[PDB]
Amino acid sequence: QSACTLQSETHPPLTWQKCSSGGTCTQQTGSVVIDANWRWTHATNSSTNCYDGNTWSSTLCPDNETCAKNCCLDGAAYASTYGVTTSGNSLSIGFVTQSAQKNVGARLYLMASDTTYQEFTLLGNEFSFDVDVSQLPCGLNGALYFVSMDADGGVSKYPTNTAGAKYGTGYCDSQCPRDLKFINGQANVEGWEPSSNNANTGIGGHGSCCSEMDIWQANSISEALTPHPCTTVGQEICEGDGCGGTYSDNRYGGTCDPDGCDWNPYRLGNTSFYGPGSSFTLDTTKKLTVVTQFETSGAINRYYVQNGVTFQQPNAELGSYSGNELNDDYCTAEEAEFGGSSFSDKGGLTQFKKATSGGMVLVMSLWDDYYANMLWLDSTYPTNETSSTPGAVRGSCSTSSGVPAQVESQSPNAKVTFSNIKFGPIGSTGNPSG
Amino acid sequence: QSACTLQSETHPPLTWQKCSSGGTCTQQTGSVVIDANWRWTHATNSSTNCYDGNTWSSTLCPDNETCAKNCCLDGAAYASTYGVTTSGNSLSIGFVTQSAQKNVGARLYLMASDTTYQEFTLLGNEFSFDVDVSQLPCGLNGALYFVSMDADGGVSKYPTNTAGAKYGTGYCDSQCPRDLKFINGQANVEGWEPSSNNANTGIGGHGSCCSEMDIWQANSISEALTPHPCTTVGQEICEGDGCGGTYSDNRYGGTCDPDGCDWNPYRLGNTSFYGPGSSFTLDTTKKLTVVTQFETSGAINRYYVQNGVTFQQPNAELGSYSGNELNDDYCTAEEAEFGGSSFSDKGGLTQFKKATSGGMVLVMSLWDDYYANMLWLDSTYPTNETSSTPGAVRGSCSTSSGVPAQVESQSPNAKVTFSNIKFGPIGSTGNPSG
Ligand SMILES: *[C@@H]1O[C@H](CO)[C@@H](O)[C@H](O)[C@H]1NC(C)=O
Ligand SMILES: *[C@@H]1O[C@H](CO)[C@@H](O)[C@H](O)[C@H]1NC(C)=O
Ligand SMILES: O[C@@H]1[C@@H](O)[C@H](O)OC[C@H]1O
Ligand SMILES: O[C@@H]1[C@@H](O)[C@H](O)OC[C@H]1O
Ligand SMILES: [Co+2]
Ligand SMILES: [Co+2]
Ligand SMILES: [Co+2]
Repeated sequence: QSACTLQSETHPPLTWQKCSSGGTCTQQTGSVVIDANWRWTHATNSSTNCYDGNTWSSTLCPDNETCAKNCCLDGAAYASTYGVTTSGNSLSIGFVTQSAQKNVGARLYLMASDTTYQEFTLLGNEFSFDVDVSQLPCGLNGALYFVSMDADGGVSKYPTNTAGAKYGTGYCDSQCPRDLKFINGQANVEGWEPSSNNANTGIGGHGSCCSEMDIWQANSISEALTPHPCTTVGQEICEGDGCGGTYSDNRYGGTCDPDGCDWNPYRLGNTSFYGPGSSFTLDTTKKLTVVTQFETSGAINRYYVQNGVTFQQPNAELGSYSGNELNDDYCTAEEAEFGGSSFSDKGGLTQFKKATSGGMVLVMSLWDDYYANMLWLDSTYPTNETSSTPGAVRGSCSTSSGVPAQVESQSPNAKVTFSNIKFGPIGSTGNPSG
Repeated sequence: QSACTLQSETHPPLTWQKCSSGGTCTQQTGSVVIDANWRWTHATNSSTNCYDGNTWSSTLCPDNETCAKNCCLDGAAYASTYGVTTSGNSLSIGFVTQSAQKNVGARLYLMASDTTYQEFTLLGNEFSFDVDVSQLPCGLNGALYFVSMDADGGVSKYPTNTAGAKYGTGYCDSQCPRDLKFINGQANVEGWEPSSNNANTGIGGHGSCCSEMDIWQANSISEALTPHPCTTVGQEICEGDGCGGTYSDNRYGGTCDPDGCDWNPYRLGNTSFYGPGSSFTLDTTKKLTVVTQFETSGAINRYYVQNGVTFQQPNAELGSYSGNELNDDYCTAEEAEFGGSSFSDKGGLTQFKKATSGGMVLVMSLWDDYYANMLWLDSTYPTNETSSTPGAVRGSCSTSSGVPAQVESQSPNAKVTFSNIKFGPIGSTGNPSG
């Protein structure tokens, strides 16, 4: 797609700290940009929609190439349309925003300049952020994660994409998502099937795969840390059900691991660590600090800070594994005890290390879940299982929770605030901000 | 040996913090006791010495068993004879102390009660302490480390030892030391050869081997972190040159690894990290905090704190290894690049994990080095090598430094202060002391 300017595009600014091994941190100035799927897509020379509701214009978009030639992405009113605001080092995302139309949620990327994404090399480094999840009930997810996206959003590879990172193009993740309206500078109208339960979405014949580091999938009830390897490290198109992932009838036939090696302290048995109020170790009614360290071995370490008290990731015992580091031994034990082979089939932490050794883009989002009602994060899943099934219970939410239309109606003012991002060598981010 | 009471034995008290994963720490009260080698050894029913200078009484001690039956260890005047003092959570050790005679240095163990050593299970936990090394010049070592000693000092195994932990019996380390006057409730007079260069020491026909975790071998110029595995984990006697270690003509024929997998930031190339004054990252003229974490994988992590600024162990690149965690990959790369096979011959970190999985005793000491002038820590070693030999340079001290008689004459008022010991689960020790 190209870019149009019926609405101007002004990326909300956002600062973050880059810290050094020598003990100081210095302020960086970036901004955030909304993913292209949230945007108005219209004809290049009029206001006629190329996509409307969950269907494409059959005349403007008869096939993927013609559609991309005829159509452009336009600018975003971040606060009034999308409920996205920033202040200094803080970003807030509202759940349901009413303007002329209803918008639900957002997916945002951190920029280096107004036309390029910021890339982070995670290996050997740590990433720290503060988060307020107090206003996230069952069925919502304020996610902060990384994906192996191109810094330009795909422009150099696909010259029929001229909109680029400035307009939030180029997304990929470990689900090989097929709901994207543009992939590789072509539309995804070919094979499009509108969603049965979502007025604004569908599934196309192509998907967009890459490595994904889920630092934070969370609400006020549950949280998880999850690497997802792929056999191709960076962004790559996939074909139909060959994609695998959430958007295909077969979850596992593709190049990415859609399940991941997840670490959820509740799921692993410590039901007292994280939740609302003073009966939990970390009180989710109040702001907390989350630090994630990528040691060169390929293992992942984690600690938290709240009211100046520090907590390592809680210890877990699973089969022959014991400890609080997310390493090969954990992931292998998890597959043995909870089931599955997707993580190891795709190469485990050794393959994942190829992603963190290269550049990945920071993503911050708020969403509800039209495919599985977020039950995989905060409830019992599958819902026929009981607590006697190892790993079935991931949180305290009812198995009836998180129906999107319900939570949209009941909790429209839900929101997440991410703040005080700090990045640098392991051991550096707790030192004074510049 | 038995115990005599011509001089009373009052262990200087010392407190330390035991911290919990839930974020609090509580004060523990222990004490310190001096190793039996520093003590007066005399006949049970008179003041006649069983050992004097560096030789044994041929009448009281004609063989190892008769010697132990005839002889006892007596009490220690900690401050006036040995230059050992405590205050609250702080311990100070002076280098040369003049009373009726000259004493040099001390080796002390932390006690649980007045008759038992405190045992720590390091695996899954971290150990934090503050140290002032400002008064330690080239050739001295204020060492803090752990060894796999019996809590009773060997009494239950060797009933001819009735003095026990109260009198500092039962020492062992990864050198299989043969300079000990009592091992396994017997004397070590059989095979005794007085030291050519030390008026107070010698080498006997037996040694005492066990696993050794050198958390801190250091002075104001250099510091090293070094695990040493043994094929028998806990305390075990050895026979003559079969002992291996520093005290045998053959270093390597025995059950312990006397070299270890050492991590010295200077040796690995960062000559700016640790030293006296403001030109180093950590200024050794001032107190610093040292934290050592034993992750369940068997790898060791390390960070430092000074004036509220936190520094991870510096990154090092050695062969194909890169990072700041002391793991199998580091130790293997170290052997490939610097030379040697002792660490891996004895089983590496997998064998060492058997020690940290069990109980180890805390040792705090100050010494000079009659065998190698501490050159292995703070100088170029062997002294014929240059900086073109990988790993030869370990510190900035002259290869002429650390002659014991010289440093004893020139720096008698040298000293080390260890303080604010805190121990608990990984991530717990930076929280408030109780
Ligand atoms: C030495 O290590 C410190 C701490 O990691 C680092 O800040 C400094 O840049 C290093 N210097 C060199 C020359 O490696
Ligand atoms: C949960 O984890 C916290 C932090 O490690 C720990 O303090 C608490 O005791 C744990 N509770 C249970 C039941 O495991
Ligand atoms: O959405 C994914 C879910 O379907 C899977 O089961 O667990 C990982 C999540 O990212
Ligand atoms: O004293 C030992 C030294 O001889 C060796 O070379 O390195 C390890 C030290 O403990
Ligand atoms: Co195709
Ligand atoms: Co590790
Ligand atoms: Co013998």
